[PDB]
Amino acid sequence: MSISISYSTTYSGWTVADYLADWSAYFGDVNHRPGQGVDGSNTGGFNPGPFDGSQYALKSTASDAAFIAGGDLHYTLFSNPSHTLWGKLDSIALGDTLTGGASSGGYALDSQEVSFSNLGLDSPIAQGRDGTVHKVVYGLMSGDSSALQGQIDALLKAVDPSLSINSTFDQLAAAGVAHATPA
Repeated sequence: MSISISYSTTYSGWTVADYLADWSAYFGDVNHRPGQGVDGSNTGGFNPGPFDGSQYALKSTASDAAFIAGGDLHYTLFSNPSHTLWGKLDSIALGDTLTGGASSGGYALDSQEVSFSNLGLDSPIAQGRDGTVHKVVYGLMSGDSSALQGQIDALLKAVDPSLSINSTFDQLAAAGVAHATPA
């Protein structure tokens, strides 16, 4: 299946790149200092966990910003290659007000701003922190969405070569790859 994007109508006239830069700044680490993948309130984590899940969720330590990575994800912890997030990445949901968990039937964003589905990413454990899945998700807590964008831009062009991360959400809806959600 082709990339599918949901967006709050608030972002209709914004480019994907613009929104991602804004959300990155909201998450609060645009100087790329290394974090350890856990928020200060243990609001996120793996579902079902403890170190593997169909979801990996993380809240910012600087703001209410949060994301949920969806697929079939694995964290190596101290096992070689250490501190690697690998496996299948199907989706990224961005917004704020992270809630839920294993006990709640999954993580959710009370304010889901934008989501990217059918990303079709798979990284094996052997690639360690060089894996695309690791780089894409690590970028979302480390202020650098370039790996996610390489993947979104590539997926958009696979559908239509006139699309890019510089397309507005409304332009992507007109091209059949995005749909608006309530503000």
